[PDB]
Amino acid sequence: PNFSGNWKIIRSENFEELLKVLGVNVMLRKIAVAAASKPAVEIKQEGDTFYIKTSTTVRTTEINFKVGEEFEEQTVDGRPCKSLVKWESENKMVCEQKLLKGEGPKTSWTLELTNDGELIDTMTADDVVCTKVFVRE
Repeated sequence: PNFSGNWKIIRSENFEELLKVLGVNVMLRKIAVAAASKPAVEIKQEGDTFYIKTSTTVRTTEINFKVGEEFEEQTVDGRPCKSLVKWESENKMVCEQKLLKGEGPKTSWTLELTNDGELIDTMTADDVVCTKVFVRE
């Protein structure tokens, strides 16, 4: 049940389409899905404490969180939110998000490890799901 490693993306599904239904303009959508925006994910897990750094060729962000403790981040389309991660099972965490200001779609994410050691990242906004899959370097 160790999420640690340097994760490289091998599958992405419904990502631009998710951005589309959220009203993200076509320019940014095309930016977000270019080869150059391919995310590399570095995780350090120490029990329930996580450091996750997501990096592309042009952007780098990090979240530090402990499961069960509220933290602040941003939704898929960059809106500040308060997040709370909970274990759904030994190999899967789920994060509920609540906008800090205003109203919006219901957004959440999940991270889970398969027994073949792939990392599955899902992002939901209301009734729309995007799935990405990573493997370790």
